[PDB]
Amino acid sequence: VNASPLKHFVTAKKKINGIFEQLGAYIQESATFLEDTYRNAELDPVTTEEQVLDVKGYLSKVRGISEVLARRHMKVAFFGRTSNGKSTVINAMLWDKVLPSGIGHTTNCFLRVEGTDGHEAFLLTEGSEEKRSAKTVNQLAHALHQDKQLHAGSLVSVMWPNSKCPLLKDDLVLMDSPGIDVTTELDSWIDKFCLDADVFVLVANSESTLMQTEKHFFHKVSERLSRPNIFILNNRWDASASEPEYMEEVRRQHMERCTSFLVDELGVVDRSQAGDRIFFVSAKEVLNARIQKAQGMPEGGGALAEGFQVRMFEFQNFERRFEECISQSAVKTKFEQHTVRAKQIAEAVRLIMDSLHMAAREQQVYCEEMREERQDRTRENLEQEIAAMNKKIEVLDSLQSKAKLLRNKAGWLDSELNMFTHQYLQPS
Ligand SMILES: Nc1nc2c(ncn2[C@@H]2O[C@H](COP(=O)(O)OP(=O)(O)O)[C@@H](O)[C@H]2O)c(=O)[nH]1
Repeated sequence: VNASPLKHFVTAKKKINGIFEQLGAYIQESATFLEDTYRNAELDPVTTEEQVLDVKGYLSKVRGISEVLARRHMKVAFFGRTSNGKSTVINAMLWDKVLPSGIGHTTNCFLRVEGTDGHEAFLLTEGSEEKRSAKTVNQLAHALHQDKQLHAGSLVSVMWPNSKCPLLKDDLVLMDSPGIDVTTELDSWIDKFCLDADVFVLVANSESTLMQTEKHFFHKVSERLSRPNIFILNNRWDASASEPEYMEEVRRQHMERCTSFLVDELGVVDRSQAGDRIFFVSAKEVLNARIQKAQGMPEGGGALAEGFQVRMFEFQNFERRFEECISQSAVKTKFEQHTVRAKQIAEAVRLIMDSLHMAAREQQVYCEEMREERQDRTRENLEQEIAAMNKKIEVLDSLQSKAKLLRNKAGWLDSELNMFTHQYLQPS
């Protein structure tokens, strides 16, 4: 978790999935015990049909939740005016040209990059549900054009091999968006694609300023989400090297504008945190440097202007703050409610087990007093009637002991869930 913060999410996901398997086993064991106890015709009922059916229903519910928990992931979504550099930023983070991001190109739809354990990339168009190959980035871009049905509300998933990008292997999904100016029905974008985003990145043009259409979208994000994690990349900052008489003053103005936006307008970060959310970068520099590095050549070959390493460190600082943020936030956001659910379900089963225990114990006490009163009713058959009473007392004592043991197992699950909560669900 010190090496790559995203392993925090990977490890949390493994742990809570494993707890849910143990919970399923426990509920299964309990259901079998209840069902056998309900069927016992040698005793007055110590359980009800409602308890049997409730516990079976909890098993069904827990197996459904396991299916959801297995698919949970971190999601970062990128927004900004066309040609600010969104696709280049994504490609830079993935160390490769995954999404089309060249000159003369515009992406008209949402693109969603997700890892696959497969050996080849491929495309999945949502809604239409067809699968196409994407062995090169020109082949992908060819596929987005020949699909005339794609519009600003469409989404195509790019399933990219895991072995290439640790980000993707560690359960991160990256979402690219059409230019922010393409529509004003931006409510639709948030409904469809953003409510499960753990981090939002505004990729702005550092050559100009934050556009009002860009800020307006993040006003709406703040309306829909509680303290959303918002980063601002002032991209294309290599251009500033061309205007050195302005660069430091322009940086100061941009920084104050962006800080005012996040702190005083949205109120989603404090002023002392703003330096960890706003960065001045050249995504094209980073991408080309990493492509060179990946192929075994100096990273300096990616430089577009004087000051390459300064801008590179700024992008690496962004990535570090990003991974620290998304891993901690997504673990809490994506697992807290199922953790609470698992505690409620375990408690309901514990309650049922304790009720069986009490009912058996009470019936056992009744038999023990019946046994002691036999001596006043029977002398010749006293020992046989006592021995028959003893058999029923032993069956009830066995039920009470087993029920008590299963009740106690619920406490083991609740303690595992509390330790998960302590390690992974504390607020920041
Ligand atoms: N000089 C410079 N060019 C960039 C930078 N980032 C992207 N570009 C170029 O700007 C054009 C648009 O970039 P792209 O990532 O496709 O923009 P998008 O529409 O926001 O996704 C492409 O030709 C990129 O290579 C940058 O930091 N500096």
